[PDB]
Amino acid sequence: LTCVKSKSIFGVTTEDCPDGQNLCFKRRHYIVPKMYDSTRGCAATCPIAENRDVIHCCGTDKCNE
Repeated sequence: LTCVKSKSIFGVTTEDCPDGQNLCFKRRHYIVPKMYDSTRGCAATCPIAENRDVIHCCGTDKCNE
């Protein structure tokens, strides 16, 4: 599995996930309403949506882009 690790106006980083990490995630952490910072990566289990988080997990290559 490959997951996007960074995606910006400057470039994109893709990671081949290590053994045991067969999910990609994209986490949107909201600072104020309708404004948020996005983090992405591989994961073994879908990360917990903590305070102010919306988290999407998926299982195909670069599905979190």
